[PDB]
Amino acid sequence: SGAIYVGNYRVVNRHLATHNDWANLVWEDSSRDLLVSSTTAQGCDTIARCDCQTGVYYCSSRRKHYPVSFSKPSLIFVEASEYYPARYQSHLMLAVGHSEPGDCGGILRCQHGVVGIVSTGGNGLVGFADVRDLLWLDE
Ligand SMILES: COc1ccccc1CCN1C[C@@H](C(N)=O)CC1=O
Ligand SMILES: [Zn+2]
Repeated sequence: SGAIYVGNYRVVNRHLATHNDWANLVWEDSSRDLLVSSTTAQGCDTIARCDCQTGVYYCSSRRKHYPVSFSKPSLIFVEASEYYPARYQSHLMLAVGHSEPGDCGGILRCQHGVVGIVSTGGNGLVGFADVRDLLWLDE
């Protein structure tokens, strides 16, 4: 689990969104595994606006933050899971790192701010849904 809190937005994995998220919906995209809802309180996270390919992510199944090198956002085939059939997910970045299903939502960040959230993984890989192109999160 986990979310990004920027301005009056809450960014979560679409597959982990709550009823309150759907009832206060701003935007959602199944192909990216992202959903954004509105919040009453202002958040403290800032979004990175950069082309970093190195950063640090939070892994809840280890209670640890790990430095990683990650690929550029792209269209990647993701195996069937409890939440989606096998399909191509867009704007996804891959790295070598530990992950388990409940690690989705952990933040990946660089020197500029939040880059994205854990969305996929298995067998010593972790994938992150990029948010750096979502310029409207800043206004
Ligand atoms: C960190 O995630 C994992 C790690 C190990 C094994 C599996 C996962 C997550 C599996 N997935 C992929 C998600 C998606 N399509 O974006 C939906 C889902 O349930
Ligand atoms: Zn950066």
